[PDB]
Amino acid sequence: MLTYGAPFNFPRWIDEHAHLLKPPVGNRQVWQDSDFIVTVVGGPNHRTDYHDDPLEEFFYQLRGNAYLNLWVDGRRERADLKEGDIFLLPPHVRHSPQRPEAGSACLVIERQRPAGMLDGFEWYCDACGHLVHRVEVQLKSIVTDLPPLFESFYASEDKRRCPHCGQVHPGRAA
Ligand SMILES: [Cu+2]
Ligand SMILES: [Fe+2]
Repeated sequence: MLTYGAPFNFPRWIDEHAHLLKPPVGNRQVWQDSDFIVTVVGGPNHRTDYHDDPLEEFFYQLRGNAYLNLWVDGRRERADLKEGDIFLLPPHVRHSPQRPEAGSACLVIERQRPAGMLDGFEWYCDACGHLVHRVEVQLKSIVTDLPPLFESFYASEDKRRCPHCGQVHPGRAA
């Protein structure tokens, strides 16, 4: 059977879910329980964590502009997602997506991670650049598995404390 239902008009679906593509929800997964995890991410949203995904992430910035803060070759770099851009991020490249614009919309496609293949989430020192804290997670569901991880980082000066220079990372807003 068509487990995932019939085709349907995507711009209309994005319009209809506009209330969810802004704070505090910010994103909406299109189909549930599929191998391909297909999400539309709105804005505005800024964040300070970097994602270490053990699989690739595809992006197609449909509306508005965004950008990814990256580590590439041990160096801080930015990949702009201008409206209309597509991009494929290889495994493990660290990214912290920034989505400044309201009414923006990006198609993001990932794969379910198999048992034993973990995601990392991590934060780096604004002053010296050293890794501050990393947590590895078996990501089964974004909505229950991820916000407590971030919240536990923001609530602890210990987790936020740079082991190189001792500066305490700011937590939620940079
Ligand atoms: Cu990611
Ligand atoms: Fe530091």
